[PDB]
Amino acid sequence: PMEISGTHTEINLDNAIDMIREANSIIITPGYGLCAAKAQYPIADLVKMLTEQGKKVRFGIHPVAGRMPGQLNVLLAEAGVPYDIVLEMDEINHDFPDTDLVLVIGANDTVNSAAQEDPNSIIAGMPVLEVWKSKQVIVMKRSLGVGYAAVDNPIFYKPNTAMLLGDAKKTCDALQAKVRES
Amino acid sequence: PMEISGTHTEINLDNAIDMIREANSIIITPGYGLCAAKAQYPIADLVKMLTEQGKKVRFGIHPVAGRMPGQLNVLLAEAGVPYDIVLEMDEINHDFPDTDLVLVIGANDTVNSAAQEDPNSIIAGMPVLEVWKSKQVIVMKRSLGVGYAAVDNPIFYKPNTAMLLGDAKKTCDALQAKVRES
Ligand SMILES: NC(=O)c1ccc[n+]([C@@H]2O[C@H](COP(=O)([O-])OP(=O)(O)OC[C@H]3O[C@@H](n4cnc5c(N)ncnc54)[C@H](OP(=O)(O)O)[C@@H]3O)[C@@H](O)[C@H]2O)c1
Ligand SMILES: NC(=O)c1ccc[n+]([C@@H]2O[C@H](COP(=O)([O-])OP(=O)(O)OC[C@H]3O[C@@H](n4cnc5c(N)ncnc54)[C@H](OP(=O)(O)O)[C@@H]3O)[C@@H](O)[C@H]2O)c1
Repeated sequence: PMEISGTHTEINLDNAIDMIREANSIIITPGYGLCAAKAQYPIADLVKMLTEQGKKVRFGIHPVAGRMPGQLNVLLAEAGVPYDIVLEMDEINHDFPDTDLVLVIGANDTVNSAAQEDPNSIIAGMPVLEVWKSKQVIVMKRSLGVGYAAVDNPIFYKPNTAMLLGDAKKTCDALQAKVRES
Repeated sequence: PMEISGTHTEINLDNAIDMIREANSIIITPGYGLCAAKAQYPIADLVKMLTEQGKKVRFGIHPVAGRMPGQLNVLLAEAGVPYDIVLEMDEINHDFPDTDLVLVIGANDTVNSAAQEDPNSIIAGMPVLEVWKSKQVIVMKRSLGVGYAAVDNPIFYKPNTAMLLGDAKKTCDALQAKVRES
């Protein structure tokens, strides 16, 4: 017989607010999940407040995030996020090591470390946003489920990764609200 | 006001062979010079034989070694070097203090200690492979000259560094040939 296990951590909204408020630089890497939940709006609002509070907050977009090329740039633009804070993977990937917090919102395949850590993965070698290199990662999705490529993501079990489970819009709505009360 | 002195040491092939034969752990840090001279091939054969003699031989690749992204990884692969012995700087730098011998092959800026020793240097604070922390270093290049950054490299003058001057391919071809014949 055989068996293998994995351990992940889940945090609550209060803990997430703590991490956000303590962080000075933040990168948001959105994916298909944000698109499905139509979460562009609450996250745009949140980003505006954090920026006005003096934090460095930028979006890092994978060339193939979502389901259509440039789909995330369009939705973020529709939410009124400034174009100067929406960067492409190639221009921002190098900032992860120097980043305090990364908010992974409805992204999975585009931030999957198996692309570099598993030689026998089907996405091995494929370029991804290296979010795990930052100080703290908060993953916002409904579960530890798979993405389009149907493969497990090692970042879910890394020490510096915390899962904030729930629909992307609901979670961003709540965060945006609790930050407005600060 | 002051004037320090520095001495470099030039060695010949047989001397390099003795250093290799005597080393249990070897790390190779290749750079632009290896590519230019097309020395991937002889070095690949050399590593195979050494590994076969029981020696732990690995490659340490700097993120910006060569002149294109992943250039050294691609050329070494093509020459048949096992992906499992090619490591990125960040995953191997901590082992230099515990390494017997380092073969710097056509690398300079990526192994320049001035990044850590000269606060006024144009490369100050930039990460480099800390080859000089190992027991013995052998540098293979044509001269005591500069690399792309156009700055002198202090490791050529450290007591544990030996210069094995000449075109990288001509040199690697000879080393592989002598190693074979033993
Ligand atoms: N960009 C393009 O043009 C294009 C074209 C063809 C294929 N693709 C492929 O699509 C993938 C895109 O990468 P990605 O990171 O964006 O995608 P994914 O890897 O498709 O990520 C989707 C993630 O969002 C979550 N999600 C779905 N609904 C959600 C919701 N309502 N609230 C919160 N989370 C939700 C899912 O997890 P839960 O189920 O746990 O919530 C899922 O794992 C790539 O594999 C790419 O190659 C892209
Ligand atoms: N990787 C990228 O995509 C990229 C892009 C833009 C800039 N760069 C820059 O390029 C540099 C790369 O670092 P590195 O250590 O590989 O480079 P270097 O510092 O460029 O090293 C080249 C060394 O190899 C030697 N060389 C040239 N031909 C040789 C030959 N035939 N045989 C033996 N030696 C030879 C040269 O010395 P001799 O003349 O004494 O032999 C030289 O000092 C970095 O400063 C990096 O920032 C990289």
